[PDB]
Amino acid sequence: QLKPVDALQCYDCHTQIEDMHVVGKHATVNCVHCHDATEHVETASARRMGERPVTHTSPEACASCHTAQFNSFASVRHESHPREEKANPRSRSPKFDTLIGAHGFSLEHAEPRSHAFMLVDHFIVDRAYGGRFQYKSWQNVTDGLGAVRGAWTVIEDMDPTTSDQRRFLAQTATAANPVCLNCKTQDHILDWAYMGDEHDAAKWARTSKVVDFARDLHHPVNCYMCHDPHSTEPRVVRDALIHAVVDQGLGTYPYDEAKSEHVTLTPVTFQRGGEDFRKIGLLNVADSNLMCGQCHVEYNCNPGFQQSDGAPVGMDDRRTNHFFWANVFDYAEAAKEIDFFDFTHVTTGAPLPKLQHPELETFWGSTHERNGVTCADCHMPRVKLENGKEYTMHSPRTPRDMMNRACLNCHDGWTEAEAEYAIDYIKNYTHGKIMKAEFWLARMIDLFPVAKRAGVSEDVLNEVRALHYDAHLHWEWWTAENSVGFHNPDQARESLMKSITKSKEGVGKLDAAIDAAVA
Amino acid sequence: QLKPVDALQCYDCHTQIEDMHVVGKHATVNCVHCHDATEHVETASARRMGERPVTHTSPEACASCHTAQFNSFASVRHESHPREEKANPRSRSPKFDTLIGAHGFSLEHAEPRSHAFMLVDHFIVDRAYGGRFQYKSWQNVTDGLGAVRGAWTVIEDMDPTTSDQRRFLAQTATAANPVCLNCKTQDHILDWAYMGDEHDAAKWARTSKVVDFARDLHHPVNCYMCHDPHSTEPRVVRDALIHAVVDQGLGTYPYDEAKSEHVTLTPVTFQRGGEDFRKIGLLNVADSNLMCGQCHVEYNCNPGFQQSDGAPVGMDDRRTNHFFWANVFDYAEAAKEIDFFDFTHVTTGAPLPKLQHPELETFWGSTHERNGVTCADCHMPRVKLENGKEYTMHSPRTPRDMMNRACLNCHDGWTEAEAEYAIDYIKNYTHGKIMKAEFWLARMIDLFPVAKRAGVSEDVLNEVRALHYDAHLHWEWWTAENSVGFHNPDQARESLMKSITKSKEGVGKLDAAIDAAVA
Amino acid sequence: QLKPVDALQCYDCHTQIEDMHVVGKHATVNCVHCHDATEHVETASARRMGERPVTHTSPEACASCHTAQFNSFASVRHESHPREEKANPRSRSPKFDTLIGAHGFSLEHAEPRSHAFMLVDHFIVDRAYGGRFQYKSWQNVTDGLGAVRGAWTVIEDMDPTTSDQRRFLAQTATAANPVCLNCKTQDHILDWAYMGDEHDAAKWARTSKVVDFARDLHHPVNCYMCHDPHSTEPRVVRDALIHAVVDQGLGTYPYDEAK
Ligand code: HEC
Ligand code: HEC
Ligand code: HEC
Ligand code: HEC
Ligand code: HEC
Ligand code: HEC
Ligand code: HEC
Ligand code: HEC
Ligand code: HEC
Ligand code: HEC
Ligand code: HEC
Ligand code: HEC
Ligand code: HEC
Ligand code: HEC
Ligand SMILES: O=S([O-])[O-]
Ligand SMILES: O=S([O-])[O-]
Ligand SMILES: [Ca+2]
Ligand SMILES: [Ca+2]
Ligand SMILES: [Co+2]
Ligand SMILES: [Co+2]
Ligand SMILES: [Co+2]
Ligand SMILES: [Co+2]
Ligand SMILES: [Co+2]
Repeated sequence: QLKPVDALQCYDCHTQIEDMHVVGKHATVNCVHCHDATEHVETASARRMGERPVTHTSPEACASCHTAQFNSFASVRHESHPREEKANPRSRSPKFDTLIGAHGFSLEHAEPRSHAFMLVDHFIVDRAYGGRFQYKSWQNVTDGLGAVRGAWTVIEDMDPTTSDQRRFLAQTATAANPVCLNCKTQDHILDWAYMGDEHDAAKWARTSKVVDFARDLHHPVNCYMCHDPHSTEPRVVRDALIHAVVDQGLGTYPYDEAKSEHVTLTPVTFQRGGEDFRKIGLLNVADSNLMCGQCHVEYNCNPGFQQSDGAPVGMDDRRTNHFFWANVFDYAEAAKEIDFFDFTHVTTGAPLPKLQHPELETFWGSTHERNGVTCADCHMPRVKLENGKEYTMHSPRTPRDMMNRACLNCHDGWTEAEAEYAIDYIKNYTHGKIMKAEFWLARMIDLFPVAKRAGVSEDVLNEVRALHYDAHLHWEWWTAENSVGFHNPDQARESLMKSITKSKEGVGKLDAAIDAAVA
Repeated sequence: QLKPVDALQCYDCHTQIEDMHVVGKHATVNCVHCHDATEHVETASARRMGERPVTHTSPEACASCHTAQFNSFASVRHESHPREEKANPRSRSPKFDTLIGAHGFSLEHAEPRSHAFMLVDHFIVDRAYGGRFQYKSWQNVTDGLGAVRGAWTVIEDMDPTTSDQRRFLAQTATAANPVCLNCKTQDHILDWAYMGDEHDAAKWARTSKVVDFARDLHHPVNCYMCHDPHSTEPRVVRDALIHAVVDQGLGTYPYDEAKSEHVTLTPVTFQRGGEDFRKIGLLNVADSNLMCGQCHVEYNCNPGFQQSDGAPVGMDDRRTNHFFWANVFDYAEAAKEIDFFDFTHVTTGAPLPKLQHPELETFWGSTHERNGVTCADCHMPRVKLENGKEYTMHSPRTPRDMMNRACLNCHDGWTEAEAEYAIDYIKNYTHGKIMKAEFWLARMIDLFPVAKRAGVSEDVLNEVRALHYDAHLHWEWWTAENSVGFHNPDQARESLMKSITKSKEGVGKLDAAIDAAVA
Repeated sequence: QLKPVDALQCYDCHTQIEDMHVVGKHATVNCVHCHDATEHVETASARRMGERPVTHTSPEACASCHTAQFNSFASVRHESHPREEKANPRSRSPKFDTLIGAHGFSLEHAEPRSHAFMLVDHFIVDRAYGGRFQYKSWQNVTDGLGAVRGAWTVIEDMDPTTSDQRRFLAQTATAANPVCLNCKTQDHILDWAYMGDEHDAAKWARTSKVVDFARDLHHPVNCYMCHDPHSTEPRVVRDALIHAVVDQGLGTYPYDEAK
């Protein structure tokens, strides 16, 4: 078993760690729990690392003293439908194949499931690695603890001998790139420079061969993503978040300057060979909006194209690791500020944004957010125990499972059935609007080939392409966002109605132009 | 009540029956349980039947001594959604109406329900008899025991005075023909020659007036379909199965020669007037894959057309009673070996196969099949009794109802929730691919009229018709097959990805040709 | 918070502990979790204790690293009928009043309930302290966690000004004595010589005024009754059990020599 190391001896070189360690709730916790540094200590200097110490990045490294949190972390909600495709009449976006066209998400876009699986599902989804990585067995799909212990215990590589991205199954894509992994794992936290910049000290960067990167990575949503392992203090580690909030001065709540004062990120930079290498953002309070917003946001983590000139924007460019940090109504402008779009629709020829789970930016300005509610209040409350220390659950999930804690504690005039009914009322209403936005956008899209083939002018096409951008944005936001309007029902409603209005305008212009063209 | 007959007196003429009867577990069971042969005995010769003895073909004939099995046989799973149409966003094939076009299945293709109803549902489905046969009352839909006792106790004929197939309701078809009945009933087992050939001794054949045939038939999935009534030994009786396995030497497991040695059918032929009339296939072991594969397979039981010359293939031809006996990847070649296709798609003009429930041929080569699992292991296990003789259940149904017996006995590291989750993971994943295969195939189909009307060449159309055959096959297999991928998830995945690839190729060729044509 | 102490400094005078500590699964666990020894360290020599260091005996001292086991330890089984008298047709011994006569158990012998309550129940049962100690409230009967955290947070002394064993209610007995406590708590583990012999180093002994001893005791069935806190290894601490196994020569399984 473990033998404690002489922390003082570490502290002589590791002065920032000493400052954080000696003062927090891990003061008595020895380095050997998370680091094997014997050869390091024998070989390091004040400036050279010497032999690289091992850092244990498994969530299980925390389990020896925080079993309750680890067990909850690893737990699996079976009722979260697994590997359920959204392009599906039983799911979020029945017309998705028309709307997203040749985009990578057309190869597969499943609904989310439990956190334990995030890195595995990233590796094995059909859009990510050409089908290179597969569960070793269909039995393994249930194994949340296994996944937490390491992806490669439950999945395997169809060709360990090659590192190129290619299709191993016909209907897959190779959309993954190294930026993705930042929202699946932070095993690479010491191997990745801030933003994924190429860096002397970084094994991995935005431009790495993702298949090689993938093989170096094991655990989902590491515990230290939200808790500093040295001081225990709440933090974020996600580079693009710290970039938005601190570097670009946008604030933790970019729409609330007073709240951004009350909730803060304090950057801490770590160097390698005396140059800035990595950063964390220490939270002044444990605001889970920011912890969860490391991932549950709209982002670029993919190549794209410039709005100005159509030029590709490849992984070398920092824009491929970017948090827009903007609500649905400000998003188009935020994408313009970085001169960026994701894809050209294969049918309409319209430059389009690709929207991914903007839960936090939807949550901003909602009644609940305005009243200081955070994600964890509804998705990751404390357990309730008649006779025990009530720790925080650590696998976030629908409040439906825990309504007394999630809703009924603040809404005590309501029964569980009532609080669910209120949920369903909003989701149903919103879902309805998403289906209509789909109907109209699909109708618009489907009219494009008719227009083109009828000889409708580029001028008209171009005007409908401009409409498509907003029609798309104000639709996809909502199939991307996983609350089906619950997080911000009035915003979902305005925005989806805007999508519809844009689409109907687009359809009207195409219909008129086709009509004139044919006559 | 019954008076036993002198079996010895029967045995003098019935030497094959004697051999089977005296040696098995029915040695003490008198003929009068299943036959009323008094006038027969008085009138028969060594060669002429004389007066025809009555054979009791009701499953209830077995109930006097096998109540437990009969009751289970007659039971109704209420949770199997009844008369649920597959061409339906809530079911298997939302785009089915586009994909199947004018095919008979477009009038109705409901999901399966409990075995007790199979003959009734065959009679009354909208595609079968033009709506001629109807439940006497909508109350009767629940009556599984009634159906087992005789179809005509719960259903009725809208016009007993005529025997022609015609529509009694506007949106029905008259797809039924006599071959169908072989997978619904074997009441006609002594009235139908092997293969349904016209025969002096057969009242009924492939070419009979199906409405007259229908009225002669009463009970579903007769007990003796899987058990020889004389010896009790496991068997099959379905002619096209015995044809594939024995006559054509394909083996019980055509993809496993060693397994086909270990599991065997021994033909037994019965003559009439000294010529071969009917056959059964005695199983050496009670392998329910073969018992269930009498019906849960892909087959021809319908007229079609020749691939070579488009000529009709009518009921007179043996190909209209055929088991393809091939997996999805070998099916196209197997249909070519018999120079056959089912229908021309009304929109595309493509010759197409029509696929029906290929559960067994999907099951072949699956992990479970490879490990010697059989259908009944998951769908028809033994009951579990703390204090009773544990007989086999006899109404097959989803293992979800009986997970401890179906899954958890072999998978003891799993909870019920886990084993269901693994099921759902595969069905969800597969369903997703079926929806995309539908999207693409429908898009291909819908483009055909645009191509044709734009003046695209027959050469291009013909090339997309060739793609349609495979696009169709690798789609319909999976909406036809009722496990939604569970029976062979890797095969479903490869095949559905092939369907998609073919469709996308088809769409690409039509788009290019239309574009060139218009310019 | 806690600031670790230099354990190597401790080892300089605590070889017996070092030998247990450095070898086991608590090698990395600092003494400060369970001891306050700052003044001890300032004043001690190898031959002189100096200031007595504090030893934290709360099961909650272990909950910062073993919350799951602690929470389970504190849990209450509501189905275990509480305060159910055995001399009772609904219980174990309907004729117990005749059978036991004037024995102290005649004043109350309830069925056992959850471990969390064992010290509390010992203090408040009618046969033990003459009704001296009582739940502060009948509401307190549910509070397993409060009981684990300290008996005196949920129960109270009817007369803190006197130490004598006497009846406070007419049908009570004063059967409690210091030996009882050994099966309720080991808070007194450093204050009680083996067997409860009078001893210069022992505050408490078999012959102590049980009411004063009661007041010094807080936690039920301490985590360290079964687990050595320094090595983590399984152990027993109960003197009479060691005495039976070792001193009486009976072995761990007196009816099975091989075992
Ligand atoms: C024992 C050797 C531990 C290891 C391994 C880990 N933690 Fe820990 N942690 C430990 C103690 C004794 C405490 C203090 C308990 C107390 O409340 O006094 C903690 C505290 C934390 C906290 C909470 C801080 C708070 O504000 O309440 C967190 C968030 C925490 N520890 C996180 C954590 C992580 C992520 C770990 C793996 C990297 C981890 N701990 C390991 C003891 C030990
Ligand atoms: C943080 C800003 C993320 C980045 C970078 C990537 N993903 Fe992601 N992903 C994120 C969240 C919050 C969720 C749950 C919400 C949702 O839309 O499902 C996901 C989900 C996935 C999943 C599972 C569901 C699915 O789409 O099938 C997969 C397979 C996945 N993400 C893959 C993936 C890829 C390939 C990425 C780089 C191109 C990528 N993710 C980046 C958060 C973030
Ligand atoms: C961000 C998505 C987190 C992940 C990753 C981990 N934890 Fe966490 N933890 C998180 C929150 C929002 C809270 C509540 C904070 C508050 O003040 O309300 C916690 C709390 C803890 C604690 C403190 C005791 C408790 O409330 O349970 C500990 C010891 C802790 N977390 C440990 C821990 C472990 C071991 C993790 C990996 C298994 C882990 N956390 C990840 C948010 C997040
Ligand atoms: C990046 C490391 C993330 C952090 C931080 C948070 N979430 Fe997450 N979440 C993430 C992904 C990639 C997924 C998809 C996982 C998959 O394999 O499909 C999810 C999923 C969820 C869900 C759905 C859970 C379910 O049962 O379906 C919820 C409700 C959720 N996430 C909420 C959530 C909360 C509240 C967070 C802060 C406490 C949080 N997540 C952080 C990625 C990441
Ligand atoms: C309470 C007012 C909530 C707040 C705070 C957050 N979410 Fe939420 N979320 C809530 C509901 C009622 C639902 C619908 C769930 C249902 O069972 O119908 C959701 C949904 C999600 C999901 C998808 C979960 C699922 O359907 O299984 C995710 C991934 C999610 N929410 C994330 C999330 C984030 C990241 C939050 C902070 C930005 C957040 N939620 C807050 C209710 C509430
Ligand atoms: C009583 C007069 C019976 C009639 C009518 C039927 N069966 Fe029978 N069966 C009967 C007996 C006494 C036995 C032997 C019981 C034993 O285990 O010794 C059987 C056996 C069977 C078997 C099982 C053979 C085996 O391998 O275990 C089967 C499959 C069977 N019987 C089928 C069956 C059918 C389909 C019937 C209606 C046609 C039928 N039995 C009627 C007694 C009687
Ligand atoms: C054995 C090779 C069969 C032949 C010949 C016929 N059917 Fe069938 N049928 C078979 C199975 C294994 C099933 C269940 C699987 C499924 O696809 O549902 C069925 C089902 C039916 C049903 C009920 C569901 C429905 O389609 O509405 C009907 C009404 C039905 N079959 C009718 C039918 C007709 C009209 C046939 C001759 C054209 C026919 N069946 C033949 C197995 C077999
Ligand atoms: C094929 C689809 C079958 C139908 C039709 C009938 N039975 Fe069956 N039966 C079948 C199997 C797969 C088994 C188990 C065989 C094995 O060795 O595991 C059975 C078993 C019986 C038995 C034996 C006792 C038992 O296991 O229950 C009997 C007596 C029996 N079956 C009778 C029976 C009756 C009365 C039927 C019509 C109501 C009937 N079987 C139909 C498969 C099939
Ligand atoms: C021809 C006589 C069949 C035999 C032999 C087997 N099956 Fe069957 N099955 C058949 C039909 C025509 C149907 C459709 C019935 C209807 O009226 O819709 C079915 C249905 C099933 C089902 C679905 C049951 C439900 O609850 O929905 C299952 C699971 C099934 N069949 C399995 C099965 C098994 C395991 C068999 C061998 C033991 C078997 N069937 C034989 C036709 C016939
Ligand atoms: C265990 C490994 C199975 C084997 C062996 C067989 N089937 Fe199956 N089947 C299985 C599952 C998990 C499902 C999905 C059912 C669910 O509830 O999700 C099915 C489905 C069917 C069905 C449709 C039943 C329904 O959804 O109600 C049929 C008609 C069917 N399976 C037939 C069947 C045949 C004929 C088998 C031998 C060739 C066979 N199954 C084996 C699991 C298993
Ligand atoms: C809680 C997990 C502990 C830690 C860490 C340390 N000690 Fe301990 N110690 C603990 C208890 C509960 C007791 C009471 C006796 C028992 O066996 O349970 C003790 C006792 C001591 C003693 C007295 C031993 C004796 O002579 O009777 C000493 C000298 C002692 N402990 C020293 C000590 C040192 C130096 C530690 C850091 C290495 C240390 N303890 C850690 C509980 C716990
Ligand atoms: C963190 C600062 C701890 C304190 C306070 C306590 N324990 Fe502990 N314990 C801790 C660790 C890091 C470990 C090793 C876990 C591992 O994965 O190896 C342990 C282990 C135990 C064990 C079991 C050892 C085994 O055989 O597996 C026991 C029985 C144990 N700890 C008991 C215990 C007690 C009774 C405590 C209060 C006096 C206590 N621990 C405090 C971390 C910490
Ligand atoms: C002395 C410190 C004890 C140790 C060591 C163990 N037990 Fe115990 N147990 C003890 C008491 C004084 C009581 C009565 C508590 C009360 O307040 O009434 C108990 C009770 C039990 C029970 C009953 C719990 C219930 O739900 O009623 C059981 C089942 C029990 N004890 C079992 C048990 C086991 C298995 C032990 C070793 C792990 C154990 N006890 C140790 C005193 C003490
Ligand atoms: C260990 C050898 C013990 C001695 C010394 C004492 N008690 Fe005890 N007690 C012990 C156990 C294992 C149990 C549970 C089994 C049972 O008979 O209940 C108990 C229980 C109690 C209780 C609760 C039930 C009851 O009698 O009301 C009380 C109130 C109690 N014990 C008091 C008590 C007294 C007064 C003691 C000294 C005279 C005493 N206990 C010693 C284990 C042991
Ligand atoms: O692709 S991820 O952002 O769901
Ligand atoms: O039509 S039958 O084969 O379902
Ligand atoms: Ca995006
Ligand atoms: Ca067919
Ligand atoms: Co779902
Ligand atoms: Co998504
Ligand atoms: Co249904
Ligand atoms: Co069907
Ligand atoms: Co009781």
